[PDB]
Amino acid sequence: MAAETLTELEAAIETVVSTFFTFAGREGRKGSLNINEFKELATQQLPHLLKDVGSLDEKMKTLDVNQDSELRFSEYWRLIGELAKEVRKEKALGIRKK
Amino acid sequence: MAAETLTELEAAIETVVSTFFTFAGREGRKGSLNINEFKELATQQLPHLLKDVGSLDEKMKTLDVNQDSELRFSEYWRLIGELAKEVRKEKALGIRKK
Repeated sequence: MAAETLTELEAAIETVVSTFFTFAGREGRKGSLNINEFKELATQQLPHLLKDVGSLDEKMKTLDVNQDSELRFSEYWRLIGELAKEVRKEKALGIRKK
Repeated sequence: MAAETLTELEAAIETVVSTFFTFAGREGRKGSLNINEFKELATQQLPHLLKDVGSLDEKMKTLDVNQDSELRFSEYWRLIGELAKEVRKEKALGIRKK
């Protein structure tokens, strides 16, 4: 089949949204999340296993990029490239069969 | 900060992977998941709330597209556009503040 609406994966959206995206709280209104606690990302995610390497500058620019990395209003499309942040490197590392 | 390695969202990868992606088992080897139970997607996800409309043909072609929608070996990048399948429509619907 095709990926029309929210597939079973939406249930997963609850984790990703209830985890880091909860930092939305930083911004008063109940619109979106910004890049305040996001700063807790590259920093804390810096030393991973198969780390990517949160380049300082990248960590700076990306703010504007994934500004609304989380959303309460319409910027949920931001999560689009978010949930992938995990899958990206996980594409290769996924090869548990080495 | 920037989305270098696996951010807190990776924890969410567990749901999406442990939910629908568990259909991988369809394929003997422990490499990847295909499009057998995926056929349970558009079909079941068909009648959603803000449904997208799993077009029959689309549901057919998408197979090849999201073939390894799930992965045990390297096709995890497939999940890249997967976890988003939820976020996509959820971008607008996200607007609980209407």
